[PDB]
Amino acid sequence: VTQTMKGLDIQKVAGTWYSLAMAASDISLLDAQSAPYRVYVEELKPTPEGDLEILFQKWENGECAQKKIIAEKTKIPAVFKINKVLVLDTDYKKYLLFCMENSAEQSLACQCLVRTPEVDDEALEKFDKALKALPMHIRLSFNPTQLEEQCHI
Amino acid sequence: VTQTMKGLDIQKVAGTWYSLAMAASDISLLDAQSAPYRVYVEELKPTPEGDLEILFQKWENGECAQKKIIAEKTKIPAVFKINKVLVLDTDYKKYLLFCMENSAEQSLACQCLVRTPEVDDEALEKFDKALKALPMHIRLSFNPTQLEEQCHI
Ligand SMILES: CCCCOc1ccc(OCCCN2CCOCC2)cc1
Ligand SMILES: CCCCOc1ccc(OCCCN2CCOCC2)cc1
Repeated sequence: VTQTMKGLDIQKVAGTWYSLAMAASDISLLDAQSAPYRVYVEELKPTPEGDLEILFQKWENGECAQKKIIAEKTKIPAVFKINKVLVLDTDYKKYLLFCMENSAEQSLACQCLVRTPEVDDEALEKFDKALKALPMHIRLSFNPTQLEEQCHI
Repeated sequence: VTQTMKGLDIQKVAGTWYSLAMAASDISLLDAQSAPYRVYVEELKPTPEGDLEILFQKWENGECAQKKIIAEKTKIPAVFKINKVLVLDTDYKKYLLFCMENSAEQSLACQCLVRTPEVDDEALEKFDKALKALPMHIRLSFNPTQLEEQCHI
């Protein structure tokens, strides 16, 4: 992935997000409710020291679990460590595009986050333009009804 | 779906095809190996009377089953009945885009078929342009290795 947000202000991504669309390099990363990168973002809580705490949902044992993780800051403002989290682009008000990647061929998953339970075509376009550069083999998108549901059921 | 192939010559789609990409209106139509519209085209055998016999693979009971169905012709050369099959576009030599649709909100699945076990970017573009008009919520694509495998494993 060689798109990062120039001049990311991590404090300003704080609060409510909706995982509107997801994509991944391998179908097995997103295909089942329990697929490893099938993670539904709920809220981003950046620390004063500039780390990013993430609240998300995960279908684990036939159940929508609430989960909590801290992404540790790096020397690059748009890159955090868990396995790396890269912030591609955000207007802070509406949408945020991010990817997660490991080290191996690498696993890669990217989401289009939006602030509201609405299909934002403009954001989905930017998400698709960003993905053109990337070797994705599965893409998912969610309707407004599903965005208001635990684990988007 | 309001894109059909003008002047389709069904005889000329005869032979070997590869399901390179699939998309559907609902994630549950494609998400699992056993999802109902997760069908891998192998060969099209059009009848003299102008019907279309389809050989495909389907993961059913933990197994890649070989399956056989006849799509019956209609008054529209680009539309067959099984549940309707619509042929969107084909250059006969390289690619064929088709959709399958039921009657209800309708289930809708579309594929980009190619003649060879190769990622055809030009065909994938035409597939994506055709899908822009359609309410798809899952997209899959397969690599050359998977195209040579039963049920694309
Ligand atoms: C600003 C970008 C937001 C990043 O959001 C996330 C980044 C990584 C995530 O990783 C989830 C970790 C995968 N496992 C899921 C099952 O529980 C253990 C962790 C989740 C959200
Ligand atoms: C030229 C267009 C090719 C159309 O190819 C197909 C059209 C419909 C298909 O329908 C599959 C029927 C769904 N079930 C799968 C499990 O066995 C029963 C049938 C398969 C290929």
